[PDB]
Amino acid sequence: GEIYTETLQQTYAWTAGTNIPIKIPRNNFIRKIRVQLIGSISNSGTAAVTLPSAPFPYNLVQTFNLSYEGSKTLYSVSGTGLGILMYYTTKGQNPAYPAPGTSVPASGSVNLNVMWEFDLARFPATMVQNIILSILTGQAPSGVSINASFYITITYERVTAQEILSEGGLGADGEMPLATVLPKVIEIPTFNVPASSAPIHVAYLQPGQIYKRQLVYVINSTSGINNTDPTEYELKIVRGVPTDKIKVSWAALQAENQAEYQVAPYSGASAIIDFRKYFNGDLDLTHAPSDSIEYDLALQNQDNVYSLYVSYVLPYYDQLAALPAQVAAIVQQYVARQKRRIKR
Amino acid sequence: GEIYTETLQQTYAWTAGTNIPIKIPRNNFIRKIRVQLIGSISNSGTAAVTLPSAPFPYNLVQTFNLSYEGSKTLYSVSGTGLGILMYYTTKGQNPAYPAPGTSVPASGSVNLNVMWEFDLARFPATMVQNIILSILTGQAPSGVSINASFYITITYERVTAQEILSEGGLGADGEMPLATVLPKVIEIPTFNVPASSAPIHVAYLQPGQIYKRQLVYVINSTSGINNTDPTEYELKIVRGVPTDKIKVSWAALQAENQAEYQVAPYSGASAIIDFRKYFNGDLDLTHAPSDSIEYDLALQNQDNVYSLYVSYVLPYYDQLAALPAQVAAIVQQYVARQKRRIKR
Amino acid sequence: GEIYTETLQQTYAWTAGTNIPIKIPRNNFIRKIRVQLIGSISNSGTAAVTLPSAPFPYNLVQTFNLSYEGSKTLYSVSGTGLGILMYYTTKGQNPAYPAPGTSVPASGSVNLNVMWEFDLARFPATMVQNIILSILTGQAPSGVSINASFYITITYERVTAQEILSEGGLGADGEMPLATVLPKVIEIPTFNVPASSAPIHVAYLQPGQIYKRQLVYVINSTSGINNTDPTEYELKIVRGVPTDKIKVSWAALQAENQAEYQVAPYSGASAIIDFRKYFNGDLDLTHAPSDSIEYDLALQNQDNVYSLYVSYVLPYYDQLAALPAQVAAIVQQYVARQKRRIKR
Amino acid sequence: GEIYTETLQQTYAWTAGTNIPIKIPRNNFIRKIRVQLIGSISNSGTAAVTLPSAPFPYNLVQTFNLSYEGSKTLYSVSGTGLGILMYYTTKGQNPAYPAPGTSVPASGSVNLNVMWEFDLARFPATMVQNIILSILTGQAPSGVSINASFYITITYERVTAQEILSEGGLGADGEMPLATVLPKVIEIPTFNVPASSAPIHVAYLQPGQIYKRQLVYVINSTSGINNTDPTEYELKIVRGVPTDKIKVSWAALQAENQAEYQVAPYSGASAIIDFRKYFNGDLDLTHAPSDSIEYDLALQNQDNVYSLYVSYVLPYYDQLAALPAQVAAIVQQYVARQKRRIKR
Repeated sequence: GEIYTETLQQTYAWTAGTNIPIKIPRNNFIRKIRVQLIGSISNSGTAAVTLPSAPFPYNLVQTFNLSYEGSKTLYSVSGTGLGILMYYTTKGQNPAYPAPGTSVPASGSVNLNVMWEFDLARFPATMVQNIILSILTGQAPSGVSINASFYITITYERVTAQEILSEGGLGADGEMPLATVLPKVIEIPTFNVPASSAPIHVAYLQPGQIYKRQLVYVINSTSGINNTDPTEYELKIVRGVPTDKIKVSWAALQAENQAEYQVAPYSGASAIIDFRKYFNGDLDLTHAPSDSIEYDLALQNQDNVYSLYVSYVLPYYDQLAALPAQVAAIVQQYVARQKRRIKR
Repeated sequence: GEIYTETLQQTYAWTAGTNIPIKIPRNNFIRKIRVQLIGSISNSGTAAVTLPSAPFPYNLVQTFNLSYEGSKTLYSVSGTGLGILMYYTTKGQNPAYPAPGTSVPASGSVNLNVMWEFDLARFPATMVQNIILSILTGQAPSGVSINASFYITITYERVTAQEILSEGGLGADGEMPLATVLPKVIEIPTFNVPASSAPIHVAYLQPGQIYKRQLVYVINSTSGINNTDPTEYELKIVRGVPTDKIKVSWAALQAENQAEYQVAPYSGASAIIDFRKYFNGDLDLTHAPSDSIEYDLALQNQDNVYSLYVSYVLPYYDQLAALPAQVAAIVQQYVARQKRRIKR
Repeated sequence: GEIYTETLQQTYAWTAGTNIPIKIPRNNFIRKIRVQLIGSISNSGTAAVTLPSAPFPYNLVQTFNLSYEGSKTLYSVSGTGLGILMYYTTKGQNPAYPAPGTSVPASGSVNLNVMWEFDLARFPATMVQNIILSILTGQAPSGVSINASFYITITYERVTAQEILSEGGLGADGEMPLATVLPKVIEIPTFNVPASSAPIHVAYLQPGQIYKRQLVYVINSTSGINNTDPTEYELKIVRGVPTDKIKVSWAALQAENQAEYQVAPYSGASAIIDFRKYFNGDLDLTHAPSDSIEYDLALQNQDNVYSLYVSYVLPYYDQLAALPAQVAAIVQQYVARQKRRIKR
Repeated sequence: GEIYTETLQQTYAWTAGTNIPIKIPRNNFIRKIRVQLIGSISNSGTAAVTLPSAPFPYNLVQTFNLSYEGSKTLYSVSGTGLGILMYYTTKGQNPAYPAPGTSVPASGSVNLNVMWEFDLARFPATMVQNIILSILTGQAPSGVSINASFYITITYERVTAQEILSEGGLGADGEMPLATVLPKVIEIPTFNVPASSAPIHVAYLQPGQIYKRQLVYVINSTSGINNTDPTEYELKIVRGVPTDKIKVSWAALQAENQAEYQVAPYSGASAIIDFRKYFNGDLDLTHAPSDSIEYDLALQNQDNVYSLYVSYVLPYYDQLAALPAQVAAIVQQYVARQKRRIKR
């Protein structure tokens, strides 16, 4: 329909270690929600204080949580998570000032401007209840004080009752259009994946969703996100004959990110795997049995591996499959378009 | 047909405050004309002179004016205008040396190299008369002397009589092919829009053309184009019930430029708005009544807002619309292809 | 089918002035082979040794040569040749550490990590014999020691007997699928093309292949690949009345690469010319008489011009040409996807 | 068919920390591949160097990797893993010299002869691609130099077109015979399972294969594989009513190994548990939901537990099951004979 964007006038002060819940008005359908930490980082101290390095400024917002009906979660990532995903999908052109390690002049200040983006394809926001984007802010860097707020810029698409019927009307239970593609950008952290030379099992992909891409990055206790432990990444199909979709070295995985995202690696410890290139189309596990696909890591030291998934669920995935080759042909073309809308 | 490029033998020495008219050879159809200010900026003074900042080097060519038959205007922009349009549509990768604020070694020189690009879709240059690209150069920066020349690089497409018939022949009056798409990159400056917090009316888009994207940027008398006054942008459909395709804050408008153009903002005072994302396809006002869509600005101080539009006209827009669903399907496939060629 | 990638467990020590033949397992078809010179460059000298500039680190690998059956050559490029091709086709983001001229702390070391990528579209590796990528390493920079190895990362595509029939079965002689698209990335160097201001004949493209793009770069004996001699590039069709597909100035050619590849010129002496933009689609010389297309260069001085071509041959180009308008329609669509898969 | 065995001429020099990939000729089907590190261990030093103790010599080949098409893994164990498994299934009669702790006469030498055996039942090696056995050797014992090579002894069974039909023809997709029994000897290591008196959770058996027996052994950082921490092993069915198939004390588990394998314990830290004796026939988890059977360990100190499983998968496990009681009776007879072939 008629996509259109506006900023919500009511803003929110960034206070350290707080949960600032945001109401996202449900005017029409929602295509994407941008969030911005905009202000400055002030040093009132006598000596020029150097800002923490990556993931900062990103981690100033410890975690993100966009959900509707207080129960259904569309997003659950940390600013460090969604922030890094942002760093890739945009050739590292995503707003994040100041850069890691920048100095706040002694008794002067710097500029704060960071952004995140939750792509909800074409979320039927008028048919659901309470789209509350809860931002659980992190910690103010040491020596400086964050003096910014958040600006929610929402993208609506004026889907009409008519147009909705033109893609298969409503779902089975009629709560969203049949061709709904709810984004499920979750991030599941794993702790203490041990040091090894041969990639050891890290975690399984749980079924119940179609995976578009996976962002993995390790966290050393010393170097934070700036280490080089991840050496050997590996996506293993465990169910049945043991088969390997990926058995690529870390350097080489960051290599495909050079050609793929045309951008420098975000840190020595991060990378991205697009399922459409290792499978045919997106890696679907809507109906695959549990613990059938796991991803491994050969880590130099023993740390924590964070895995962010840009996956999505089809709330009527069955009626889409049980649709006539006649109708399914048109509906699938809508679902196909929506699945690509949820990039970042 | 057979696109092919060559630089014109004839160059033009850049002199300050001069109008240099360039004749553009009419060999085949014209797809794109590049201009290059190439030479050096010399400092003969005892101390190293720092070059003026943005819009420099761009403003070295105060204005551009590409038109045919001396009466029909295809382009009418400023170097600062088209330069910023160039800075965005090319991921800020467009040649522009030296950068703003560069030092010309004391009794030495730096390198000059700036570029502009007028996309004429597939302009029927063999069918019109006198394609004259008039560059009214601006002022040589203070303390240094511009020592460059212009290089016109033209892209012809070997469209043949046969191929022309293959798109709906010629127009009603037979002056260009029916599926012609003349680029109308005009730039309309507005003066003294007063300071406000609520977007106050700046100017209307007058009808008679299809709008593709609009490049808006303000000019402070003090910081020039390096201010942060533009704070609130707004595209209001005034005719009928008032409606808002855009009511996004400035920060957020530059935000969409981050994800959109994958390039840092040209200055705190610029941005670009794509109508295709706020409408369905391009924002057409070929026949819409006047003063029906205006764009607002909430300015920190009171300044000058320059608006460069990348729009295009269909010289037989009615024969394309008054054509059989039979031919219209095919002719439409050509105009549809061409309009997209005029990006920059 | 099902693309899947892995690194070969077996690596190769980078030694100065050696030929290291590599075996590429023929598991499925091969989509692309990445090679990484990963290690470090240690300086054991008392004072910090600054590494040679461009083309380094790329030239650490003097030449590459991937071919099958000891007789059929898919690649014939130098590390400096393929290296710049990599620098362009990836927005200059391809791994290449340390940068030219980086200093190795005195009795300390730096990081070595360089990459190349041979795109074989969907090379029928299971139907050929001996896919051997011979890497003939070059010379260790003066004063420092290269402490790296090569990592062969292969991308196989699970093309099945089934799917193969689905694109036109096998060739005439049945040695590859009818829709095979062999990449022929060769590099032809010329010596002492004299200093001239008017583009002088440098070399013809010998027929027998479809050229996709050509990477030209000059080498001054003094400044190496960091000179600015190439000033005038020109693609002349010599058979018949001479014609000019290109007569663009060097500045302007790198200019088209800025907008093209969104990255600064690799050095003043390099550029890339896409045949797709100077003709309709690719420049085919499968059947053109030899000496019918040459490219010229007006060099400031007299040096050596290296011309790397990313062209491809269709081993059954005639059956693709003598196929029914029926089948030709589908087989064409496969070759079309494949020809573009070989970008870099 | 006609089982027949031959040694491959091509040997492989054992070098420390190298990966040596072996191609296994794909002549007929493959029944078993034996590997032998045969040579000597030389001491050129003045004092006679005592060879490291167990797992040496086994760990001279740090890891093994037999897989086909480079992606589907048949084996994935360590020289210490497969070596210990070999140590049991052959009444400790498997060639393994010198014994742990043997002295290499001062400036003289000893005899090296170690062996492994990968049982592939009757693997359809001619219908697959690239059976590559990758041996990533370990480190030369300290003070001595391993002077050996590997000898690949493969046992083919000449299965004919007819015979294949006599067991149910081909699979669903016809890529192996219906009665195929792919060995799945994997080894999943667990790190830092804590010291406890009560068997603490060590790891779950993931579904997707039928388990024959599992080789568990602990690795102390001090005593290596020569400790006595595992005291209480325990096989717990977690799904359903919590049930214990095994709750045997370590001494006694090594006890069943006395009667079972008629061989002294490989070390105080190892054992084998045959599922066939705690279930009726094999422990199958081709279809049980995951995390339904885990095995526990009460370790004296806190160490590393490696679990080598000798399991096997039936790539057409469903058609064997969906076969008529008539055909199934015969097909089951082949699969039944195949499964018992893969002992070690």
